[PDB]
Amino acid sequence: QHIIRLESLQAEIKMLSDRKRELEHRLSATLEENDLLQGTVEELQDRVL
Amino acid sequence: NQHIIRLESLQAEIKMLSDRKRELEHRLSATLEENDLLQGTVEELQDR
Repeated sequence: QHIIRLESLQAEIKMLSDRKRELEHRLSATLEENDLLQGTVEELQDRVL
Repeated sequence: NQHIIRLESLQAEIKMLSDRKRELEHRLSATLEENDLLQGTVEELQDR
C-alpha cells in the first residue's frame, strides 16, 4: 500500500515540477519578449531625443 | 523496504528541484517588475 502511496505522490510532484517549468518557460518568454520590446522602446527613446 | 526508501529519496529530489524552480520563478518575476518599473518611468518621460 506504501507502493500505491508512492505512485500517487511521485506523479503529483513530477507534474508540479512540470507546472513550475510552465511558469519558468512562460515568464522567461515574457522576459525575452520584454527585452525585445525594450530594444524597440530604446528606438522610441531615440525618437524622443 | 529498499525500493520504498529509494522512491522516497527520488520524491525528495524532485521536491528539491521544485524549490529551486520556485526560486528561479521568483527571480524572473522580480526582474519583470523592475524592468516594468523602468518602462513606467520611460512612459512618464514619453508623456513629457
